[PDB]
Amino acid sequence: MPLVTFLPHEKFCPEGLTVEVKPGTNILELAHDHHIEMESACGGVKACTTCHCIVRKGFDSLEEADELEEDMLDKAWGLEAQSRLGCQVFVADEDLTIEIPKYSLNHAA
Amino acid sequence: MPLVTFLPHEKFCPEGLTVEVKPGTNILELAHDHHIEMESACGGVKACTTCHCIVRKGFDSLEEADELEEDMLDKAWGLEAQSRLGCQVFVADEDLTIEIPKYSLNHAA
Ligand code: FES
Ligand code: FES
Ligand SMILES: [Cl-]
Ligand SMILES: [Cl-]
Ligand code: NA
Ligand code: NA
Repeated sequence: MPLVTFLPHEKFCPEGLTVEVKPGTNILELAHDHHIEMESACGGVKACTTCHCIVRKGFDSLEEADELEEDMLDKAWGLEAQSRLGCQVFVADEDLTIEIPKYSLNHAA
Repeated sequence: MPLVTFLPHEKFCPEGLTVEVKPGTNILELAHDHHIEMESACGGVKACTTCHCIVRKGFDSLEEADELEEDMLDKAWGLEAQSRLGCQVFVADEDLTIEIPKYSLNHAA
């Protein structure tokens, strides 16, 4: 059973979180299940950047981002080679380590 | 009568805004009066960074930031010499030009 690790984040998960999950688990859904309140402005349909995360371990196990996701990621703060939209990340067969970025696009409540 | 200029921002004010205002006008209040929906998470009491702005013209006309404001600004994305918390900016006797930052601390809705 793959482990997902959320790295510590001052706002969303100060102590971090490590959890065993089934293959096919959605990262955004998992975060919300554990009250890691990652924003999901567009409702998880690859139309914002608020669920931006960086998959620092296990990125290469994941299904490749589609064009819609890649186009949104081009707009994100702090884009990296392992950036993903959290709403589109589904755990496969390997452990993942997820960093939630410190910064994001400034937007209205 | 001083002019306040908000520089164009993709999310908050795509075309920018220039308005004549009375001395003593609060920048956050003014922005909201013109549906420039700058976030004000703490309710305008110098306890967050969501109203962060950069006063690119007229900064030196303003009352100096107090210690509470300076301590919050130390936490803001993209801190500059002319950074202020918008909720604490009151127009004095000179025109102001205000830039709303592109990025901010990533936080929950
Ligand atoms: S919640 Fe908008 S792209 Fe993920
Ligand atoms: S609204 Fe929180 S410091 Fe200005
Ligand atoms: Cl972003
Ligand atoms: Cl900020
Ligand atoms: Na904001
Ligand atoms: Na956010």
